[PDB]
Amino acid sequence: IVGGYTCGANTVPYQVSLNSGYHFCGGSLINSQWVVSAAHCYKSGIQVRLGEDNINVVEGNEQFISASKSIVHPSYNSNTLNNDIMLIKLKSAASLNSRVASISLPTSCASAGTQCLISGWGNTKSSGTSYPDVLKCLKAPILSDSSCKSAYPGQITSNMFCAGYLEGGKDSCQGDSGGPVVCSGKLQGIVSWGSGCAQKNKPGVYTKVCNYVSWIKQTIASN
Ligand SMILES: COc1ccc(C(=N)N)cc1
Ligand SMILES: [Ca+2]
Repeated sequence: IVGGYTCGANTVPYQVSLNSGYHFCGGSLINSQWVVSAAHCYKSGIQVRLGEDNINVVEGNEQFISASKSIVHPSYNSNTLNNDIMLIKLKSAASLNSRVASISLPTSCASAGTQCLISGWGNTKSSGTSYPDVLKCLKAPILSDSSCKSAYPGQITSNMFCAGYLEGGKDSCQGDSGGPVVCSGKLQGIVSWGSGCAQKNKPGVYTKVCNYVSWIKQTIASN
């Protein structure tokens, strides 16, 4: 997260860290046994870390639970990042409390102008590299499809939306991948891609979760 703020410990209780020996992606807890992330975060040997603030220090609210199964969206295209969404089933259900809690799936797609909360442990610099140990937050609006398409000609599908600031300075970044965009207490987006980080006229692009709710619900019901 570039140009964000320190969320505060366990203020974003649905945020997960995907760990393969190190943090490599975020995710969202959507019920006690399932995490939603980006398909570009796929790998084998994932440990889901819930209840994190400082990902380098055991602070006492963590749950570390191995993945039993990963399901990449059947139509994920790694070239275009269309359908950049993946489900991860936990080996055992998380213990839900005020600091580890699921986020609701949307019943409706959020409109342009809606203010959302983006969070993650990704890079905090637009030039060079500085990875924070504590969770960062950014409030950002959803941009119009026309501003999103104008920023990324020929690259925005109906399964993507832009959020952030055309002026730059404030964006998600590498390491925020797979993390949540929460609007009005519902998961509306997944950190997917962008051209650099926090660049002028190059907002963040997010998987449009509201297009995937039937796939998510049907998948969870049968797995
Ligand atoms: C490789 O991951 C990302 C994720 C987000 C962004 C961005 N929001 N600019 C860029 C690269
Ligand atoms: Ca920790």
